[PDB]
Amino acid sequence: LPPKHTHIQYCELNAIQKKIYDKEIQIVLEHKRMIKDGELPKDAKEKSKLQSSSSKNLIMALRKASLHPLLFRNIYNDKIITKMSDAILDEPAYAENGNKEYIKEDMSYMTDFELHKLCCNFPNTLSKYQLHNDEWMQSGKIDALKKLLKTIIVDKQEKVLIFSLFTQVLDILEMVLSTLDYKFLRLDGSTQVNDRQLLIDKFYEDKDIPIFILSTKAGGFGINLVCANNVIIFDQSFNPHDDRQAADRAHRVGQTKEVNITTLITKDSIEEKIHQLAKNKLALDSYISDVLESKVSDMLEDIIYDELE
Repeated sequence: LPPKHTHIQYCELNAIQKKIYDKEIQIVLEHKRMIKDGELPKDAKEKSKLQSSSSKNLIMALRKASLHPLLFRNIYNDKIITKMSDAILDEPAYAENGNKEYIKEDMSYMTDFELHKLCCNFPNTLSKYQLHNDEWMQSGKIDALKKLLKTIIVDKQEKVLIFSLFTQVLDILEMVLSTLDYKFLRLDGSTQVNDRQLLIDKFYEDKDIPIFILSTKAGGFGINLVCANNVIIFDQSFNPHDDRQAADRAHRVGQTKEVNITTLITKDSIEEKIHQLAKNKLALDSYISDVLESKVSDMLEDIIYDELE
């Protein structure tokens, strides 16, 4: 088995991401001061936000902001969904009845990219609200990915596996790869077990498909992808065993080339803390057929808080 090599590629928060990240860090501050002194936000909207805020979902929001703005609702602002909600009723599944404060409440909890896909599934009423300015390209991790993919695919003429812990990220990447004119296949935990083979075979047979995008949990499916010798970890796991398992879809018996593995890490972000503190372990439910636990989330929130103030 030829050697594997792991690398870190640092990314920056673009302007849109910086704004989103800073908002979350502000909530972290307001939450952390409540947690230890009882101080509440004098602004009404900010105070009520804390009732549903925990270390778990704040750490989750910071992780998503390190990945992609379209994991959040900002383009489809309150004024925007109000018009889409009034608008969607004219669709047949909804013409008989859609309560308006019901569809709009549903929309208020969706992300910009989910709302984009909603407009792409009900065009006759919402197509005018679709994203059509390459907003899925606007992320520091996509900037980094586009550079790395050009090296692998154009300069090296090789294939690559891309892993993410977030199916929402995989959805966004599908539009990114289409914009970049790279053919791809996809296999995640929702893929029917029988349907896996057709996808894999296609990957092996078609030299013009450079990219396979997968959930990191597919690292555990015992699939063999040695026709690729590059692996991109779009977002790392807090358990390094998972990212090693993912990389070993390529780095395994039958592989004839050295395998190069690159983990994308946003600088000045929680991803740096996760890289430092990740701990290698085996699972207890291994005998059975990404939210971090409370203690871990508490520790990450504390570190972020201490390094600010």
